[PDB]
Amino acid sequence: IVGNIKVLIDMLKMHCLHKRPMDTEEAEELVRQWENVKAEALGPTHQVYSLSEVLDESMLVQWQTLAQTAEAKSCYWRFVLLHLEVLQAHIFEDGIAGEAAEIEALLEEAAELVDESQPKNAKYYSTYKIRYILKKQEDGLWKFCQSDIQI
Amino acid sequence: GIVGNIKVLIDMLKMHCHKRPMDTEEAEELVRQWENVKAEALGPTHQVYSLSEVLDESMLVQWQTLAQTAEAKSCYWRFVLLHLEVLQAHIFEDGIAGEAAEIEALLEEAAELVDESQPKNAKYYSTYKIRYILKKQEDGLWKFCQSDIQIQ
Ligand SMILES: [Mg+2]
Ligand SMILES: [Mg+2]
Repeated sequence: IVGNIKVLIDMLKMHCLHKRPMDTEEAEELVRQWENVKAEALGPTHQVYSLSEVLDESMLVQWQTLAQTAEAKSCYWRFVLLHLEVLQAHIFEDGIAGEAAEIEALLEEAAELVDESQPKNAKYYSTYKIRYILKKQEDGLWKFCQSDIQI
Repeated sequence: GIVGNIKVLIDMLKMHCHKRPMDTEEAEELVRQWENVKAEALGPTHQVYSLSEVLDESMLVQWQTLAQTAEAKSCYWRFVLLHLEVLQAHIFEDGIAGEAAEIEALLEEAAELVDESQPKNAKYYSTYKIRYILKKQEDGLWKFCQSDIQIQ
């Protein structure tokens, strides 16, 4: 149900109310960090633990599952982030207590699914607009908890 | 002098860290195998020895050197091969005893140089026509020896 992960599961099957603006540079650093963690969790060293550094809630559970099954089937992706543009970022307090944030980003990425039985790799490419929900943790760090693809 | 794409990879590493036709599908397999070994030798697992399995002569020496350098700097690349077309391939006799082949291919790839130090990764994207010269070894299979990027 989180954004984009259905495409990668399919690929794995057929192959192998106070609003405040958020700093655009910071919002971009969070996404970039996430993208690079996704690449490594899904990559040949299968760094699954790192997912829990940048993710929480449904994001974590779902991306953790797909990473583990891939490590189980001895497949991995090579991921390249072609383009990243942060469209909007806003912090807010829902029911006060802890803060939440939202980030709309424009992403362009490519990937190869590598299965050793098969010398021809499956290929993935996409450009998309995505909306992220984040929650500031007790440590004061942001983690992505939900994601939604847009039109 | 330099083989294939080597120069560009070194710079982004520096800044941001008589004659018979060959069956085209044989040629397609051989380029895909090499492009796979390159991504694994230059990737996070740093499989340098594996270069010796598909490469020889100047290819092997130059690509091995690049892969050992990236590892020495604790940087790695993620490569994605986006499009591959063999335009032409053929075998020819080389020397008193030896066999060689030429493969001409259109390639499109993308790559990301990963450095733990900075959040942004340098991003490489290219489309090119390349020419490979391979040499059949004492065993059965071919190995890439030289490669020239002719267009873009
Ligand atoms: Mg995502
Ligand atoms: Mg090449």
